Amino acid sequence: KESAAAKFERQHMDSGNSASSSSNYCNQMMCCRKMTQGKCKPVNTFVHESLADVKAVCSQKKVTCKDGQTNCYQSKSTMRITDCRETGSSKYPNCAYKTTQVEKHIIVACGGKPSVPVHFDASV
Amino acid sequence: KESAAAKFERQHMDSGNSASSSSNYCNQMMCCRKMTQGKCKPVNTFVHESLADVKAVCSQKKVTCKDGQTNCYQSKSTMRITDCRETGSSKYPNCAYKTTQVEKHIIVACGGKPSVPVHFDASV
Repeated sequence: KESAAAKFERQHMDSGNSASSSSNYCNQMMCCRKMTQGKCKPVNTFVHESLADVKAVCSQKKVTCKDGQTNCYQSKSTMRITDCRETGSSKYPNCAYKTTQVEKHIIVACGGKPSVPVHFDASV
Repeated sequence: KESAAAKFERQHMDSGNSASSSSNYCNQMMCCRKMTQGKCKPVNTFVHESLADVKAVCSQKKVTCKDGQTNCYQSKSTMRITDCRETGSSKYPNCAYKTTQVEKHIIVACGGKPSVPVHFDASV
C-alpha cells in the first residue's frame, strides 16, 4: 500500500532538473552557427519561432533600443526562445555555455525593404 | 560578405522547434512513473526542484485548496515545473503527451507529521 506522500513523489517529483535533455544545445549550436571563432560570444539568443513571425515583428510596437537611437521592435506575443550564456569555467577555444529555455517577448532592429530583423536587442 | 539580415538568421534563428529533445519528456515520465497503466492520466505536473525544498512549502504560506479545504500551502517562490497534458490523438493504450515547461508557484496539500506534500492542488 503506497503511502499518499510517496505517491506524491512518484507522481510529482523529479529534481533531476528536467530540461537536461537539451543542456548541450547551446554548446553545439554556438559552435555550428560560427559564433565561437576566435572568441566565445558571451551571450546569445535563439528564436525557435517561424521566420515569418519573427519578420512580422518589424510591424509591431515601435520602441527604443537599449542604445539611444530609435529603430527597435517588440513582439505582440512571446515566443519560445533559447538563451545561451557563457559559463564560469568557459575558456577559449573551449567555450562552454549554459542552456536556458524560456518564453518572452523579443525586441529587434529592422532594416531594408521590405523590413527584416537585422539586430537582436533583448528580451523580456 | 554576409548580409546583416542573414547574419541575424545565422545567429538567432532556429525555427525548427528546439524542444524536441524535451518534446517527448512527458511521454517517458508519464510512462515510467506508472501513470499510463490501465488509463492515461489526463493531466500531471512535475516539480523540478529539490525534495527538501518542496517539503518546505508545507510550512510556507497557508491557502484554500482549489475545492475548499482549509489546509494546503502555497510556495512563496516559483519553481521549475513541467506540464504534461494528453494530446488529441491520445487513446489508450497509446498515451501521447505534450510537454510544457514553465516557472510558477505551486499549491500543495500537506499531512502527517512532520508535514509533507500528500496532494498536488494547482499552480499559478
